[PDB]
Amino acid sequence: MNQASVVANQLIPINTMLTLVMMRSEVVTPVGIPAEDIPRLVSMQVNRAVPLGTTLMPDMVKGYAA
Repeated sequence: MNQASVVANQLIPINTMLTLVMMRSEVVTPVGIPAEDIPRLVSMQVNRAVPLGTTLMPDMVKGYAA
């Protein structure tokens, strides 16, 4: 298994605008937002709290479509 997902590098509070320090790339299951999309996620808002080590999923990011 090779596909990496975006994983929270810190707790991300509800309604926070994402910054690069908050997002790492990890091979996790289930698969979330592809790691290659990190640059596109900067300044987008999360619609819930994302604990440290949580996989970022498309439904957690306001305005995200792929």
